[PDB]
Parts: sequence; structure tokens; C-alpha cells
Amino acid sequence: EFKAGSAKKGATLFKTRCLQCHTVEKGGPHKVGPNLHGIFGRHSGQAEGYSYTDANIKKNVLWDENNMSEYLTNPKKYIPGTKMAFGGLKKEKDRNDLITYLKKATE
Amino acid sequence: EFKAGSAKKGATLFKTRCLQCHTVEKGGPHKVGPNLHGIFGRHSGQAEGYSYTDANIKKNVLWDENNMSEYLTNPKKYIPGTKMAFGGLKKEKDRNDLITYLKKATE
Amino acid sequence: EFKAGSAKKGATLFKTRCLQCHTVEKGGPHKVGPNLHGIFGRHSGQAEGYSYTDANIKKNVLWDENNMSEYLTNPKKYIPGTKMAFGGLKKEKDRNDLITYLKKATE
Amino acid sequence: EFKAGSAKKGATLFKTRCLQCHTVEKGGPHKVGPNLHGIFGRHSGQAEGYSYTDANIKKNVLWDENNMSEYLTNPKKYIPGTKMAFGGLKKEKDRNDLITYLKKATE
Ligand SMILES: O=S(=O)(O)c1cc2c(O)c(c1)Sc1cc(S(=O)(=O)O)cc(c1O)Sc1cc(S(=O)(=O)O)cc(c1O)Sc1cc(S(=O)(=O)O)cc(c1O)S2
Ligand SMILES: O=S(=O)(O)c1cc2c(O)c(c1)Sc1cc(S(=O)(=O)O)cc(c1O)Sc1cc(S(=O)(=O)O)cc(c1O)Sc1cc(S(=O)(=O)O)cc(c1O)S2
Ligand SMILES: O=S(=O)(O)c1cc2c(O)c(c1)Sc1cc(S(=O)(=O)O)cc(c1O)Sc1cc(S(=O)(=O)O)cc(c1O)Sc1cc(S(=O)(=O)O)cc(c1O)S2
Ligand SMILES: O=S(=O)(O)c1cc2c(O)c(c1)Sc1cc(S(=O)(=O)O)cc(c1O)Sc1cc(S(=O)(=O)O)cc(c1O)Sc1cc(S(=O)(=O)O)cc(c1O)S2
Ligand SMILES: O=S(=O)(O)c1cc2c(O)c(c1)Sc1cc(S(=O)(=O)O)cc(c1O)Sc1cc(S(=O)(=O)O)cc(c1O)Sc1cc(S(=O)(=O)O)cc(c1O)S2
Ligand SMILES: O=S(=O)(O)c1cc2c(O)c(c1)Sc1cc(S(=O)(=O)O)cc(c1O)Sc1cc(S(=O)(=O)O)cc(c1O)Sc1cc(S(=O)(=O)O)cc(c1O)S2
Ligand code: HEC
Ligand code: HEC
Ligand code: HEC
Ligand code: HEC
Ligand SMILES: [Zn+2]
Ligand SMILES: [Zn+2]
Ligand SMILES: [Zn+2]
Ligand SMILES: [Zn+2]
Ligand SMILES: [Zn+2]
Ligand SMILES: [Zn+2]
Ligand SMILES: [Zn+2]
Ligand SMILES: [Zn+2]
Ligand SMILES: [Zn+2]
Ligand SMILES: [Zn+2]
Ligand SMILES: [Zn+2]
Ligand SMILES: [Zn+2]
Ligand SMILES: [Zn+2]
Ligand SMILES: [Zn+2]
Ligand SMILES: [Zn+2]
Ligand SMILES: [Zn+2]
Ligand SMILES: [Zn+2]
Ligand SMILES: [Zn+2]
Ligand SMILES: [Zn+2]
Ligand SMILES: [Zn+2]
Ligand SMILES: [Zn+2]
Ligand SMILES: [Zn+2]
Ligand SMILES: [Zn+2]
Ligand SMILES: [Zn+2]
Ligand SMILES: [Zn+2]
Ligand SMILES: [Zn+2]
Ligand SMILES: [Zn+2]
Repeated sequence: EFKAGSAKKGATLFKTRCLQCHTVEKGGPHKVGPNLHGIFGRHSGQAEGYSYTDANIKKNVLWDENNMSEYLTNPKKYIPGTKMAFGGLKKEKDRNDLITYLKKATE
Repeated sequence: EFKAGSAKKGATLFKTRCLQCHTVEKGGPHKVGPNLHGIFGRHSGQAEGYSYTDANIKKNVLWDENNMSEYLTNPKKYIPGTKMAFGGLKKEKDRNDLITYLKKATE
Repeated sequence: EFKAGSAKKGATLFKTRCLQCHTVEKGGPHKVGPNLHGIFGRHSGQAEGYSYTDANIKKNVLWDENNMSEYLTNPKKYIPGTKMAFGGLKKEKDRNDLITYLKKATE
Repeated sequence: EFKAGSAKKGATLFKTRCLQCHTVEKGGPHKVGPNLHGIFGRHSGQAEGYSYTDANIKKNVLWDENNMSEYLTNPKKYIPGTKMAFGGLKKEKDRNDLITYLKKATE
């Protein structure tokens, strides 16, 4: 389901839809949401120093491009009970582009 | 998000995937499943003389082309506890073709 | 043209699409379908103690990953007359994952 | 299932793998195979002036991009007894490119 898209558009989607709550850089600070560096290949709810809902820990997924796409389609449906206040990215090209940027920004 | 496809292809899809349990002709007989004539524009679980599950009755949808496509994607997810033994047409062209045929067959 | 995939999601596919009729572990019970331990590398229809159809027996193939994926694409096409009532896994990444799991659980 | 590919790329496929037996332009001449101008949207076995196997005529398909693709994968499997001596384009992107060229050259 995930196909690599445009990192450049993905960077703008993040600025307007996520940066509000998240930083991406290594060592960056948690805000409302956790810092996201190294999120791919990591278990849900494990960023150091961030205090998660139990449902984000207990979802128990190893983040990759595909379950990230599914999550960002509808976060509170993929993880019922999350404090991530965000409706979701409905359009699949917006998802591929954002995940393309996010991979590059967080690896 | 339903779109008219091939009724000839839908007829074939129907002969091979639905015909076992279903008829389409006006006043046709029930089999394992209810005869389907007049289904579009009727409430669910309302073919005369057929014993549905309570779930199929209480679902309380009015069949049109779009929620029919949603139903045929994963019938047990759309109507939990339905006794229809069918995995689903996962491909969208197949659902468009079948619904194109089915609308012509049952109207 | 099998390529290794995710045993973990192949596990998930097995219990949703196969477990109702099959067990996998060594010495496991026959149910509707035969216990499958040791399937890869055996001729078809050779699980001791299971009562097969003539067609599944006379098919005369040695199961590997490849012809298994052909079979699971359309079981009744590959073995005309089989009493396994299963439509098939149409998508290759689904068969890939399931076969990767099945091979690990049956070897 | 068909996806528009590269007409140019497909043009090179046709010269190497088809032109030996076929021509494409309006009014083009018959060779070993028939001239293919107007093939899409026409019944099988109809090109005016060519002598087809009865197998080709009785396949009774109206050619579009997708049953063309199916066909060119395995001609003898699609039309048993055809007199077209061509093993098939096994790679999916080769069929997409060729059909994309063929649509443009024969419409
Ligand atoms: O494969 S990708 O689609 O991901 C992709 C990645 C890059 C890339 O160049 C392209 C396509 S091709 C391209 C597409 C578009 S367009 O499609 O947007 O019109 C405009 C241009 C352009 O060259 S010109 C331009 C415009 C702007 S802007 O005025 O600030 O928008 C900034 C930069 C720039 O060169 S600098 C700049 C800024 C970033 S960023 O992501 O950090 O913002 C990335 C890159 C940059 O070069 S690499
Ligand atoms: O059931 S739960 O989803 O709650 C769940 C159970 C377990 C677990 O660790 C986790 C989640 S956390 C997690 C979630 C996801 S996921 O979000 O992508 O699904 C992927 C991974 C991951 O670590 S990485 C991984 C990848 C693969 S591979 O794909 O086959 O190569 C095999 C294993 C493995 O760990 S091994 C392995 C195999 C299985 S079983 O299902 O095959 O029996 C179970 C376990 C394993 O450790 S316990
Ligand atoms: O934001 S939502 O996730 O809620 C969401 C709701 C709807 C929607 O179209 C989308 C996303 S877009 C979408 C996203 C994803 S994914 O990225 O999440 O993988 C996969 C798909 C997909 O199409 S494919 C698919 C898979 C299944 S499955 O058999 O259950 O797997 C059933 C249906 C289906 O289309 S049918 C279906 C059934 C229902 S419901 O009423 O029965 O719940 C609602 C809808 C349906 O389309 S509207
Ligand atoms: O459920 S079904 O098994 O029936 C089934 C039907 C179709 C389908 O796509 C699939 C499964 S999925 C699939 C499964 C397998 S597998 O089973 O071998 O692993 C291989 C392939 C593949 O794509 S690649 C392939 C290989 C060959 S080969 O050269 O003969 O080997 C010919 C064709 C072809 O596509 S052509 C071809 C010819 C016809 S027909 O109408 O002329 O019979 C129909 C179809 C064709 O694709 S639709
Ligand atoms: O199909 S036809 O062979 O009749 C044909 C079509 C077109 C065309 O201009 C010509 C011949 S004339 C010509 C002949 C030869 S050659 O004889 O030496 O090979 C080389 C060139 C060239 O210009 S240069 C060139 C080389 C390549 S390459 O093959 O990828 O390296 C791609 C393109 C390109 O411009 S871009 C390109 C991409 C496409 S599409 O189909 O991918 O959308 C179509 C066209 C393109 O120009 S129209
Ligand atoms: O808009 S639609 O896409 O729905 C559509 C509806 C019709 C239609 O003609 C077409 C497209 S165009 C077409 C497409 C295909 S193909 O796509 O299958 O290759 C083959 C042909 C063909 O002419 S030739 C042919 C083949 C056969 S067959 O040997 O029995 O298959 C029966 C008939 C027939 O003419 S008679 C026949 C049987 C039926 S049915 O529904 O009762 O099976 C419908 C029709 C018939 O004329 S109307
Ligand atoms: C504020 C309203 C936020 C918006 C905008 C975005 N995110 Fe978020 N996110 C937020 C919180 C408070 C949390 C923790 C959730 C919990 O239940 O504890 C999250 C979580 C995530 C995660 C999971 C991180 C992990 O498991 O370690 C991801 C991958 C994530 N968020 C991504 C993400 C994206 C891509 C966003 C833009 C589309 C986005 N978030 C916006 C708060 C907020
Ligand atoms: C036997 C295993 C069946 C297959 C094959 C198909 N259908 Fe079915 N259908 C079946 C049953 C037993 C029921 C009643 C379920 C209940 O819970 O009461 C149904 C129901 C439907 C309906 C709803 C009719 C209504 O009045 O609400 C529809 C629209 C329907 N079935 C369509 C359908 C299609 C399109 C099929 C081929 C893809 C198909 N069915 C196959 C049994 C079986
Ligand atoms: C019940 C409806 C079943 C489902 C679900 C699955 N299988 Fe099946 N299988 C079933 C039966 C009754 C038989 C015997 C077939 C016969 O004709 O006698 C089988 C057979 C197999 C085999 C062949 C075993 C052999 O020794 O050759 C295989 C490899 C097999 N089944 C695999 C399989 C898979 C992978 C399934 C999930 C995708 C699956 N089966 C489901 C009954 C049923
Ligand atoms: C010589 C070995 C050929 C090669 C190379 C190609 N084609 Fe062919 N084709 C050939 C013959 C002798 C026939 C008639 C077969 C019969 O049974 O009568 C055909 C037929 C076709 C058709 C069908 C035409 C119709 O009117 O329905 C098509 C669409 C076709 N051929 C296409 C085609 C393509 C795309 C080729 C390159 C991959 C190709 N042919 C090569 C002889 C030969
Ligand atoms: Zn998708
Ligand atoms: Zn989907
Ligand atoms: Zn650049
Ligand atoms: Zn650039
Ligand atoms: Zn630590
Ligand atoms: Zn793991
Ligand atoms: Zn784990
Ligand atoms: Zn959708
Ligand atoms: Zn890093
Ligand atoms: Zn859709
Ligand atoms: Zn017609
Ligand atoms: Zn849907
Ligand atoms: Zn869908
Ligand atoms: Zn009527
Ligand atoms: Zn393949
Ligand atoms: Zn593990
Ligand atoms: Zn296929
Ligand atoms: Zn063993
Ligand atoms: Zn394909
Ligand atoms: Zn050009
Ligand atoms: Zn050019
Ligand atoms: Zn017609
Ligand atoms: Zn016709
Ligand atoms: Zn094919
Ligand atoms: Zn096919
Ligand atoms: Zn294929
Ligand atoms: Zn023309």
C-alpha cells in the first residue's frame, strides 16, 4: 500500500499538519507530542522521556511505512484512546508524501 | 465512489460467486440466501418470506450502489453476525461490475 | 516465484483463513483438513491417517513454496475435484507471508 | 489491471517481438499474422482479409487493454489452438508498454 512519494511536499504537510505538536530532529524536544526521531523500526510508545497514554504503549506495533499509513489515515481508530488530537490524512498521496519526508527526517 | 462498469463482467462474477445462494429474477425463489429482486431502494432484511438474522434486519440501511459496494467488500464487517458465508470482492472493478449487473438484474 | 515475506503477518493470515480447518504442529490433530506438519517436501495426499480425495492423491506433486503458491491462488483449479472449500489467496504478498509462516510452522 | 506505460518503450518491444508477423497502420498489409489497425474495441478474428483459426474467432472476446494483456501473457493458454507462434510477454511492465504503444498505433 505504501509507495515512495515526494519528500518535498511531505515536508510541507508536516509543517502544516504535525510540526504544531512534533519535532523530528535527533535530540529534539518533546512538545505536546513526542519527538519522532528514530520512530521507524521502533515499538509504539517508547520515545525516551515522553509520557504516553497506555493505549499507545499497548497497541504494540513496530512502526514501518505501512502501519504508519494506516495509523495516519485515522489515528483514534487505529489506537482507540490516544491523546493525539488529529483527524487523519484521508488522501493516500498525502500519506505517501508525508511518510517519505518522515522516513528521511527521522531515520 | 461506486462507478458504472461492465454488466457483462458482473453477470459472470455473479454466476460464479453469488448464483450458488441467490436468484435475481422478479419473484424468483429463495435459496440459502434471499431472492434479490428489488433489493436496491429496499431496507435490508426485507425480501418477502425469507428468514434473515436479526443483525441483517436491524442493520437498518437502505441499499444503494455505494453502501452495497461497502457491504460486498467485507460482508461480515459491514453487518456483524450476518449468516452470509462470503469473504468479499476485494477488487473495486469487480464490485463495480457486479453492482452494474446486479442493478440491471434486480431493478 | 515465491519470495520470503513476514512470518508474523503470515501467522495472522493462517489463523484467519486456515486454522478453522488445519493444525500445523507436529503430531497435531486432523480436523476438516489434514494436519500440515511436514507438508513441504512431501507428496500431496500423504498425511498419515487422513482420508483424502482421489484427486488430491493422484495429483502427484512434491510441495515446495512455489507450487504451494500456485495451489493457494486457486485450490480447485490446481487440483480439480479437491474437497477443500477455499476460494484462494489472490494477492502474492499475502501468499508470500502465509507461506513464509507455514514453512516455519511445518518444517 | 493495465496501467498506461511508455508508448516509446512499447514501440521498441513491438519491433523486436511482433513486427516480424504484424503491421499496425491503417490499411497495412497482412503478413503471417493479421494487420492490427482498429483491433481494440473489435471482436476477435475480424480483420478484413485474413484467414483466422476458428479458435481465434470463437474466443468471442471484444479486445480491450486488459484482456489483451491476459492474452499476450500466454497466447496459447488464452486461445487454445491459435496459430500465433509467440511464447508471451511474461513481464507485466513489458505488456503495459506494448499495449500503450498498440493503442496509439492502432486506434
Ligand atoms: O523528490 S522530491 O519531490 O522530494 C524533490 C526534492 C527536491 C527537489 O528539488 C525536487 C523534488 S524538484 C523541484 C520541485 C519543485 S515544486 O514541485 O515544489 O514546484 C520546485 C523546485 C524543484 O527543484 S525549485 C525549488 C523551490 C523551492 S520552494 O520555493 O521553497 O518551494 C525550494 C527549493 C527548490 O529547488 S530548494 C529544496 C527544498 C527541499 S525541502 O523539501 O526541504 O523543502 C527539497 C529540495 C530542494 O531542492 S530537493
Ligand atoms: O501479537 S502482537 O501483535 O501483539 C505482538 C506479538 C509479539 C511482538 O513482539 C509484538 C507484537 S511487537 C511487534 C509488532 C510488529 S507489527 O506491528 O508489525 O505486527 C512487528 C514486530 C514486533 O516486534 S517485529 C517482528 C517481525 C517478524 S517478521 O515480520 O516475521 O519478520 C517476526 C517477529 C517480530 O518480532 S518475531 C514474533 C512473531 C510473533 S507471531 O505473531 O508470528 O507468532 C509474535 C511475537 C514475535 O516477537 S511476540
Ligand atoms: O477512516 S476509516 O479507517 O474509518 C475509513 C473509512 C472508510 C474508508 O473508505 C476508508 C477509511 S479508506 C481505506 C483505508 C484503508 S487503511 O489505510 O486503513 O488500510 C483500507 C481501505 C480503505 O478503503 S480498503 C477496505 C478494507 C476493508 S476490511 O475488509 O475491513 O479490511 C473494508 C473496506 C475497505 O474499503 S469497506 C468500508 C467499511 C466501513 S464500516 O462502516 O464497515 O466501518 C467504512 C468504510 C469502508 O470503505 S468508509
Ligand atoms: O484463479 S486462477 O488460478 O484461475 C487465476 C486467474 C488469473 C490470474 O491472474 C491469477 C489466478 S493470479 C496468477 C497466478 C499464477 S499461478 O497460479 O501460476 O501461481 C500465475 C500468474 C498469475 O497472474 S502469472 C501467469 C502465468 C501464466 S503461465 O505462463 O501459463 O504460467 C499465464 C497467465 C498468467 O497471468 S495468463 C491468464 C490466463 C487466463 S485464462 O482465462 O486463459 O485461463 C486467466 C488469467 C490469466 O492471468 S486470470
Ligand atoms: O515510440 S517511437 O519510437 O515511435 C518515438 C516516440 C517519440 C519520439 O520522439 C521518437 C520516437 S524520435 C526518437 C527516437 C530515438 S531512437 O530511435 O534512437 O530510440 C531517440 C529519441 C527520439 O526522440 S531521444 C529519446 C529517447 C528516449 S529513451 O528511449 O528512453 O532513451 C526517451 C525520450 C526521447 O526523447 S522521451 C519520450 C518518451 C515517450 S513515452 O512513450 O515514454 O511517453 C515518448 C516520446 C519521447 O520522445 S515520443
Ligand atoms: O456494457 S457492458 O460491458 O456490460 C457490455 C454489454 C454487452 C456487450 O455486448 C458488450 C459490453 S461488448 C462485448 C464484450 C465481450 S468480452 O468483454 O466478454 O470480451 C465479448 C463480446 C462483446 O460484444 S462478444 C459476445 C460474447 C459472448 S460470451 O461468449 O457468452 O462471453 C456473448 C455475447 C457477445 O456479444 S451476447 C451478450 C451477452 C451479454 S451477458 O451479460 O448476458 O453475458 C451481454 C451482452 C451481449 O451482447 S451486451
Ligand atoms: C497535537 C494536536 C498533535 C498533532 C497535530 C500531531 N500529533 Fe502525533 N501525537 C500527539 C500526542 C499527544 C501523541 C502521544 C499519543 C499517546 O496516546 O500517548 C502523538 C503520537 C504520535 C505517534 C506515535 C509515536 C510513538 O508511538 O512513539 C506518531 C507516529 C505521530 N504522533 C505522528 C504524527 C503525525 C505524522 C502528525 C501529522 C500528520 C501528527 N502526529 C500530528 C500529538 C499530535
Ligand atoms: C452462500 C454462502 C452465499 C453467497 C455465495 C452469497 N450470498 Fe448473499 N446472502 C446469503 C445469506 C444466507 C444472506 C442472509 C444473511 C442474514 O444475515 O440474514 C445473504 C444476504 C445478502 C444480501 C442482503 C439482502 C437483504 O435483503 O438485505 C445481499 C445484498 C447479498 N446477500 C448479496 C450477495 C452478493 C452480491 C453475492 C455475490 C458476491 C452473494 N450475496 C453471495 C448467502 C450467500
Ligand atoms: C475448510 C473449508 C478449509 C480451509 C479454510 C482450508 N483448508 Fe486446506 N484442505 C481442506 C481439506 C478438506 C483438504 C483435503 C483436500 C482433499 O481433496 O482431500 C485440504 C487440503 C489442503 C492441502 C493439501 C494437503 C496435502 O497433503 O496435499 C493444503 C496444502 C492445504 N489444504 C492448505 C491450506 C491453506 C494454506 C489454507 C489457508 C489459506 C487452507 N488450507 C484452508 C480444508 C480447508
Ligand atoms: C509470428 C510467430 C507472430 C508473432 C511474433 C506475433 N504474432 Fe500475433 N498473430 C500471429 C498469427 C499467425 C495470428 C492469428 C492466430 C489465429 O489463431 O488465427 C495472430 C493473432 C494475433 C492477434 C489477434 C488478432 C485478432 O483479430 O483477434 C493479436 C491481438 C496479436 N496477434 C497480437 C500480437 C502481439 C501484440 C505480438 C507481439 C507481442 C504478436 N502478435 C506477435 C502471428 C504472430
Ligand atoms: Zn492503498
Ligand atoms: Zn484499502
Ligand atoms: Zn532539489
Ligand atoms: Zn529540484
Ligand atoms: Zn534509556
Ligand atoms: Zn520484533
Ligand atoms: Zn516486539
Ligand atoms: Zn476508502
Ligand atoms: Zn537519525
Ligand atoms: Zn473506492
Ligand atoms: Zn452486446
Ligand atoms: Zn470500502
Ligand atoms: Zn477499500
Ligand atoms: Zn423489477
Ligand atoms: Zn508473481
Ligand atoms: Zn519478535
Ligand atoms: Zn494475476
Ligand atoms: Zn517439524
Ligand atoms: Zn498485473
Ligand atoms: Zn518525443
Ligand atoms: Zn522525447
Ligand atoms: Zn457487444
Ligand atoms: Zn459481441
Ligand atoms: Zn495474466
Ligand atoms: Zn489476470
Ligand atoms: Zn500475471
Ligand atoms: Zn485508426
